[PDB]
Amino acid sequence: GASKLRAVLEKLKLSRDDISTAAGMVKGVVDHLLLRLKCDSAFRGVGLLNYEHVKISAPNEFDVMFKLEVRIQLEEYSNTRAYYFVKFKNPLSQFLEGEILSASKMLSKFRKIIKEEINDVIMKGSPAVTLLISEKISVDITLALESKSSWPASTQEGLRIQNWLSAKVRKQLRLKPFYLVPKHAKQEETWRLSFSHIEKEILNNHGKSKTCCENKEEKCCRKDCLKLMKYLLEQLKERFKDKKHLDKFSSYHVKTAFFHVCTQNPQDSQWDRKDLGLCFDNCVTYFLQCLRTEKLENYFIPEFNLFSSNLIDKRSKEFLTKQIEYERNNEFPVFD
Amino acid sequence: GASKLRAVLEKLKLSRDDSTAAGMVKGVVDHLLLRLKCDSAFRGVGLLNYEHVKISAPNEFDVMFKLEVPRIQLEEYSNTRAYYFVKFKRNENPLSQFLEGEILSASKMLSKFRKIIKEEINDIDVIMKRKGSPAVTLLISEKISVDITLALESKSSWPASTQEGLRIQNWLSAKVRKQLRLKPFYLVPKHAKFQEETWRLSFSHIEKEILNNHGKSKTCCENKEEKCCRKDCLKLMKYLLEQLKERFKDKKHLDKFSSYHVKTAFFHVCTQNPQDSQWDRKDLGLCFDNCVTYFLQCLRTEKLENYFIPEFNLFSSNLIDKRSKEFLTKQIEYERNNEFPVFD
Ligand SMILES: O=c1cc(-c2ccccc2)oc2cc(O)c(O)c(O)c12
Ligand SMILES: [Zn+2]
Ligand SMILES: [Zn+2]
Repeated sequence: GASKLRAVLEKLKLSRDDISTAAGMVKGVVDHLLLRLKCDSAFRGVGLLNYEHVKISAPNEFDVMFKLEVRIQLEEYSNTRAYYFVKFKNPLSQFLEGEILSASKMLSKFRKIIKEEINDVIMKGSPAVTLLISEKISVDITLALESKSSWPASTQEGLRIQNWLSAKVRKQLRLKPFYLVPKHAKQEETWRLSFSHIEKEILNNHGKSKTCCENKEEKCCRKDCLKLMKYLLEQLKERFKDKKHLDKFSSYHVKTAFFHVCTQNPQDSQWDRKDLGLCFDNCVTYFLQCLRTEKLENYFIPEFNLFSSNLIDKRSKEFLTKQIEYERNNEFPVFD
Repeated sequence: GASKLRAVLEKLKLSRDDSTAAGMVKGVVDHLLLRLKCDSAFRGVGLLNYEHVKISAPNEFDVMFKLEVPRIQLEEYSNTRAYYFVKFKRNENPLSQFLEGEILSASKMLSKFRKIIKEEINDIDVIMKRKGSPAVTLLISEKISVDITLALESKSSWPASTQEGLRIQNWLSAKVRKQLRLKPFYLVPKHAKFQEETWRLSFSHIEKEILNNHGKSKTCCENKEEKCCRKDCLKLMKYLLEQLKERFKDKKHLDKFSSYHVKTAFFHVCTQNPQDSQWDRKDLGLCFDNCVTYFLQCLRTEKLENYFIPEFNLFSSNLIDKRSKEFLTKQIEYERNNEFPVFD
């Protein structure tokens, strides 16, 4: 049924040319918001990270990250390995609550400046604000702190790309800044580590060979497998939207499992385009293994289990398991 | 006979460890940069990247002090492709003090650059020698020499003369080439036959990235199954020339050949042989022979394109006469036929 997979990839691509117009309508709104946010003292160093599509099957839905550079001191929240309070060694004295930078107050002023500027188009805390341009194009804007200091110790044994993309690349990436998005912690003044910029780099520079996918001899199917993985989750989440079991699952879980599959199979020849069918089947099978065993390490923070009982109930996992297994046993009817 | 080559590489490796001199240099270099950043004209001073233009003289170091010049326009000198006048699109400019007309005076900044160097070094013990591609030569303690070059940093698109250079697409990939060309380029003061206020394009930083990240596979030389001999071949090429230059120091025939010629020829060979399996360590002997052969082919045809500036022939007869090329040709040919006795 590999030809059906490529039938899916055929349609996912044709909608991209039909939405490159939508990305222009987003760039315009974003540039105006940054102009006025930069006028404010607290957001003077605002800028962009990475348009991107968390939901691939929703081409009119974009995700933008506004970055704000800060020299911080970080305090891990309750050994979460991923959530922190951000103390200091400043334009953000506004948002200090004791010695902690308040996500709530910083998020507040963030929204208000955008809600005021958008009146020139409505607004609806990972996704801080969500805009609706006209009535078809939506964009989720996430605020993020940028720190050009060395990465937190909870990242020391993550990003295991050495045998795939090389230890030299791992040192290169780990010299880049890391990011922090305001995110509730099961607490309201915590920040969660983000590496969306690193995720994009290794997604678009994904082969052991530097010339992977730049010639016919080295066409691999890494990218096609992840898109098919995202598309199947998104389709399953929409067929069962009014049952809510699949609501806690996101494309990030699929993206993480894919990075782990890349680590397990680091050779370009294990991703030959001729083998799209079995490559995707193996990708589904690993995700299923993460569901059954309830283990899905954050690719950058290995002690952070995305699939822990405290985050997703077993009944939700077993439901997605059964649905996916039914799809695989029937040549994925949900793809149409 | 590849084992004698390994004997050479064993020798070159031993003299690098006996890195302490490099620690002395970084000390004087950091004190020197501190004092130049105090001047309004050199506030953007910094380092680009130890560098050994002569692999057989570990005591001799080469350093580049870069200085960012925002929003410049270049004007090519006499269609040389490599030497330009530097003008600015604004004026506000800290280096306005060095304009002669609308062009930045290479000699006027070089004079102040040299004056600040000799002034600050006198407070330490090392002297400053005159060389103007390297502006100064620092003699540190017993026998450490430091050649200091200043270069302007421009973050604009690379000059059009480089449009079809850096042909690494089939080797290091088209996206690596795109990435490297988004990095800045550099301009060093250099006279052009002579015109006295020109600046020459420098890509020394791109040259380092490509040598230290040289494989088609990203894990090249990171494991035993992917050990290659690219870097060893260049070492052996630079060493062969430096030895032959020393033996013939009296005939003045080899005086215009430099490690840069070897380096450039090596890059063209890397383009010719993009696959890592053509550089297996088991074939060090054959791979070095191929490198020697290509450099000889450049010598006989009098054609060595600058790896970034394809229309600049480093082996032009205006630069090195035919006799010098044929002399060096015959010497290398003799060395190869006799298992390179100049290595002994
Ligand atoms: O970076 C260099 C560039 C050029 C060059 C020569 C002709 C046309 C364009 C560039 O020559 C050099 C000569 C050297 O001896 C050396 O150490 C160098 O680093 C360079
Ligand atoms: Zn690929
Ligand atoms: Zn190598």
